[PDB]
Amino acid sequence: GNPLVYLDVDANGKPLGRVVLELKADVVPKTAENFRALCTGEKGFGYKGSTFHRVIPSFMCQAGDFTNHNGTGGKSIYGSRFPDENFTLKHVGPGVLSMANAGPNTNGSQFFICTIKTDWLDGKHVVFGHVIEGMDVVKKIESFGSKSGRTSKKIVITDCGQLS
Ligand SMILES: CCOC(=O)CNC(=O)NCc1cccc(-c2ccncc2N)c1
Ligand SMILES: [K+]
Repeated sequence: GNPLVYLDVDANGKPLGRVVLELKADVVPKTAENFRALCTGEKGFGYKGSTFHRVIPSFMCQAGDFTNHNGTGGKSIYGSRFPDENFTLKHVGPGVLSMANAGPNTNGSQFFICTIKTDWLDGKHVVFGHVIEGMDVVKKIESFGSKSGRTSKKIVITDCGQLS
């Protein structure tokens, strides 16, 4: 079935705990597979050692720019970008896992975890999973954000991978 993956996150080198995510390979197989492989690092690149670079309280926590660490970089396992797979899954509340983008058909590696319902993003960002465990960890990350998106501590995915 659907991959279960994890992200172990610290703040200025101090551990905050584990976020566990289900990836909806049953609905968005290509988008799910991208994220799964970037978690395991099996392609020779991925999320381990990269940051949450944009975190906005009462909105979302954004990560996945593992090349430039600021929203301008990242890439997929397929190439620099890939199409919007479908918009079947909606931004229904906190804990939704969704692709960041720069417009239609610009998915790379950047993603976000929602800390509120973000339904104004429906049909524009490809939702591909949700938090199974560690919404308290997400809330810790959210606490180091700001209204600008800048983080007040360096928030690092110290490890990541696939549980099943
Ligand atoms: C709530 C989520 O909000 C957003 O998605 C706001 N947008 C955003 O953060 N865009 C940066 C970005 C996001 C994703 C991919 C790129 C990209 C960069 C350079 N070359 C190719 C690319 N595919 C850039
Ligand atoms: K706002």
